Amino acid sequence: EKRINKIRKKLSADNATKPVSRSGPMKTLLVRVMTDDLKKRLEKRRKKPEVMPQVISNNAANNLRMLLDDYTKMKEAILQVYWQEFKDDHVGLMCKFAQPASXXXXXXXXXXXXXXXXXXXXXXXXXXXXXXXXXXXXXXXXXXXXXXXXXXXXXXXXXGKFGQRALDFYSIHVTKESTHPVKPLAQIAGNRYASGPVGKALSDACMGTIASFLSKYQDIIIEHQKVVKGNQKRLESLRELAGKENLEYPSVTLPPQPHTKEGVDAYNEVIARVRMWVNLNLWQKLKLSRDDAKPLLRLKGFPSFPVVERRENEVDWWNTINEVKKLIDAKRDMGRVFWSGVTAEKRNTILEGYNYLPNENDHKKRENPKKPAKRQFGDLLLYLEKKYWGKVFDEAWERIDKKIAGLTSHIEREEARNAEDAQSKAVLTDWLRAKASFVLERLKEMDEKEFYACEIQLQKWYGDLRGNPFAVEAENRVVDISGFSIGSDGHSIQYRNLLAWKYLENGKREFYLLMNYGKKGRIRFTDGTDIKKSGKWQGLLYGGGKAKVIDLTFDPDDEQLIILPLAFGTRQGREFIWNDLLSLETGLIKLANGRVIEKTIYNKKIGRDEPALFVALTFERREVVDPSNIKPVNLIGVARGENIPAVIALTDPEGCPLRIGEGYKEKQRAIQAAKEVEQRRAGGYSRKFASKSRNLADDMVRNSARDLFYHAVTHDAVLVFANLSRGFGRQGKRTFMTERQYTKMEDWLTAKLAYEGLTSKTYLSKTLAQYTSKTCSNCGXXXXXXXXXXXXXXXXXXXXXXXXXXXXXXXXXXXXXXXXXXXXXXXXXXXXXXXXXXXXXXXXRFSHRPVQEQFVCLDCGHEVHAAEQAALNIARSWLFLNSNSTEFKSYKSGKQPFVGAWQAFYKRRLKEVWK
DNA sequence: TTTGATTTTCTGCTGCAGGATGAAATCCCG
DNA sequence: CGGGATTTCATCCTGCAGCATCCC
RNA sequence: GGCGCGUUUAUUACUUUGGAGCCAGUCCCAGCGACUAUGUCGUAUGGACGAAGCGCUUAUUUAUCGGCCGAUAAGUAAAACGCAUCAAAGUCCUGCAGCAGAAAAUCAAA
Repeated sequence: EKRINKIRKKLSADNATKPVSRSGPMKTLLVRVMTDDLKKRLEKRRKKPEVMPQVISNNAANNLRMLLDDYTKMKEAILQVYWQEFKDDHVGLMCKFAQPASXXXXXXXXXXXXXXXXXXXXXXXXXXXXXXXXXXXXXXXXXXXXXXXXXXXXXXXXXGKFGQRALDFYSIHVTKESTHPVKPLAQIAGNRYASGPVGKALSDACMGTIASFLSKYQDIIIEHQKVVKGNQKRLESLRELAGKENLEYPSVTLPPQPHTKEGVDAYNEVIARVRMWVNLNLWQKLKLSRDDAKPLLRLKGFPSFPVVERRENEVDWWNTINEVKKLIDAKRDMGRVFWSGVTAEKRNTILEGYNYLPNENDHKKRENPKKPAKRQFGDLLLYLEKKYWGKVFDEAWERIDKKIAGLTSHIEREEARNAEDAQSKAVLTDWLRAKASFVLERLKEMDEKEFYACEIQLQKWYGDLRGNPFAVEAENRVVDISGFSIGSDGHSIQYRNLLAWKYLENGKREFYLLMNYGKKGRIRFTDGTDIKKSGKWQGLLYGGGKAKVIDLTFDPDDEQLIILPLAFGTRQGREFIWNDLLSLETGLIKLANGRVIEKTIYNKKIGRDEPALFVALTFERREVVDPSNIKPVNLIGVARGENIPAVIALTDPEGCPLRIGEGYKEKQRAIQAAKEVEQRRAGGYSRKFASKSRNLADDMVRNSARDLFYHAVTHDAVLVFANLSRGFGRQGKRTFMTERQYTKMEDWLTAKLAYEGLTSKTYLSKTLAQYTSKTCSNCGXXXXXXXXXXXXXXXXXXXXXXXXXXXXXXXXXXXXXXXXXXXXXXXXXXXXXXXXXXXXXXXXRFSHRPVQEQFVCLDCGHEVHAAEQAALNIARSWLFLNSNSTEFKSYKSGKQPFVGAWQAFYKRRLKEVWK
């Protein structure tokens, strides 16, 4: 009773079905074409299939490769010419891609004391359902709907929604008029593609991508206006130099609002320089806290133009290895007159301070631990100092150029046969940087001028040599199918695709995807009704509005007609190709859009080099259950977390009364431990588990979304989440992005409660998360006041004591927090409260949640898991928001704040109905 | 011993923003 | 004189929302 | 960690997550550690090598044995069958940015 396809047949077999209004919910397949090895994987099983299915017919793959290459070159040439358009008129391109308005009418005016920005912003009140007053400016009414007052009512210069088809792409480049000199069908593709589906699909993809860039760039210009004003306010550190009278000036003038992309890098170099000076002279040398000398903020988030402005720094490996070796052997003989030179102490000071001698690597972890291959050279230098400082440098050079020529004769014999050693590259680069930072120390003590150019050259070469043998080439190539629809003529396929299903021998189909992108016909059709056991070839082409099947006559030929067979499981077919409830060839599910994706899948025998051809048809629903369900006895309190996500508590609607996804953080920390082991040695990633973390995350998210939906439907529930303000995370030092999934569970539960009919108003509500998961279920803290005294506090009611066990190690330490209080209190108490912060010990012991699993109240004396008690309050906070009793009227009229109103609601209900 | 602040090279995962194109109207060519 | 390939065109949503929640 | 069977997820073979089965050794090159230090000995850290179900049939091959066969321990070669071995999930694309991981430099701090 646990499956997700039993709950949907419980939902859609209880209440009625309504057609959708304007659009529907969208799903999609992700199937794979039978390339070749999907036929090898069938003649290796025990039980062999009866009919060997089909493959790509060896000339469909050639045409598909030609189409994908020509499509990617066309899309790149269009984004090139619009990049050269965008680099001249930012506001010109922004005003070009604005939108049409719609088909409105005669609106008002507002030219009186209001224009636009950088041209006569009128006004109207269209949507009279609830919220009206959309601006809708003009000059083709560019819907300039914006402004949030704050400083001044500044409506946006271009629109609020950039659009896809605002440009009318197909009167420019593609058509045979329009002397704009870059026509991608007549120049690059070679005039052999139809100007029907290719031009419109290329319009779809290129205008979608440039509208994405512009609609991000507008918001980023506004946010940098705020951040540049805030950065100009934080040049009160120019006061802090005379506030301490010991620092002269940082001497850096901030450029204005940058607008381009290189202005951002210049302004960020200036903010980086002032931030480096602030950390060097005001957080360490004078020991100020961070909120006394606030740092300058960096301009983050500037979007670049999509495909034209990638990085492309690709270099070979062996040329940079020989370059590093040339730079090292150029400075050898001047590197002898320094190390056989200066003193007996300055050589020891350079060895000691610049991290050469082994500081503490002697802790045998049940052999000594490994060294970072700069201190191996320190051990060798110490031993060759002991047994043997003039002739030591020659004696410690020959045992490195035998460890470099020993490694470089191990790569070059194990790279140029078949394999990649993948660790003996990283140890060669580590040893070359150690020998580099050993030769160059004549420069970093004698004259520091040409050191930093040589140091930035060695840093660029080390970066190339460490990362570049692990970069991925071969980005994904894709070609759009923009719909299946019979045109205005009676029998002609617009957009030139189908979904074939050639009939097989017994009764079954084979589900091909015919593309016909050549500049001819070769696919035509009349109609069909019989199931004759051969190539009936039926088709599904949406004649007009209603769906239809046809019968289709064509010969598989070597001039067009890319015929891809599909290979999907029985589960994808049972869901949405031949489903019993929403049947195709009737109209309840319509197809909308297809692709052909050639992306990289990891093959088990070799590395990741295996491009396979996915298809990904996108399906829209058109039958949807109507809401006549209320779910009374409901109040399921989902209360999300990170150590154990989505802990559940169920309760009756008066208030009176599971650990879904139990072991998840341990698996993710083990996968990150495996990546951090294969990153310390062997500098890259070993790209097998470069897609393990997202796959495990999606498996847990969709399994727990199934479990929440099952517990919502069967126990007749209304899921009450907590308003975690989408995009919530720890965002600290050791948070990997996979463990940041409080938004994705709500997203998947909504996107499975949008499909199968409902909305986010009948099985998914949301309460406030303010002061939940902090109040005990028999008590009511917020303000830990140590105003009362250092022998005791008074807590809520009654009193308390002291005598503690305060644990705040950050090494291996603790206290007792009575002796600590006395030592930081002496015999004055109040003066110690004014000077020192003794509240840290109070909030280290007397705080709730001592270990980050449990929970102890301060007036109850209670102990519950703080997740099965974070859930019985989320369900009791939604029953406080929308239940107008007495104490929701208060905090709404403004008598009491939220904490006092909620505790006066709780301690009124916790004795009456245990709510 | 370990962490502040800049910087060089790679990677993955989430979080936004475009989307999920049919109907009609010309026009050329056998 | 129709068949079939090009070439234009154009759509729509309101909804209200308050200072912790995650974890260290 | 590696290698394979594969069942349930109410016409097919995809992408995955779980449970169960079988192997995890050799200093050949390297890494790393100790030193009796331009190398010797250890350590399986990476490459390269080999290890990777069982059982019932049938054609064989080695050896025992009952007077040209036939039963046996073991291997080869072939197809079907049973067991170990059982449950779940899928909404994509393009484009950026943001975080986080990783070393490696430079200036400093406790």
